[PDB]
Amino acid sequence: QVQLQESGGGLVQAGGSLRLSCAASPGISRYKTMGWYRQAPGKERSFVAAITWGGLTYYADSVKGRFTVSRDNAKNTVYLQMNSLKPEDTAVYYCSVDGGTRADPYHYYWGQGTQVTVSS
Repeated sequence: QVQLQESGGGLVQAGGSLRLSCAASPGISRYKTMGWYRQAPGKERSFVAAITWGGLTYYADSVKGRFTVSRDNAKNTVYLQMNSLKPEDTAVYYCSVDGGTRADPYHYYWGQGTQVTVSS
């Protein structure tokens, strides 16, 4: 079976930090880009951060300078270090890998989701 498995969420005061981690099935992530998305109630799922196999990172404008995505290619694991958290960051966070080849999120594999709540 194909599995992505996340952890690290929680409840934290504004200005704090969290670290999300995600472990991927032995073959769906190698040579491929791994990413993080988030979804607040009543909103569509939206991009947060991604890191290519070669190590290039890119971020949503709203988290640039605050979040850092990294990855251990050998362990098939991706991480999201979340600093300077804001109430607007509250959402369910999902790690993701494209099961297709078009960056079309209808084709993505998703983790189960991990709740992040930032109290003001």
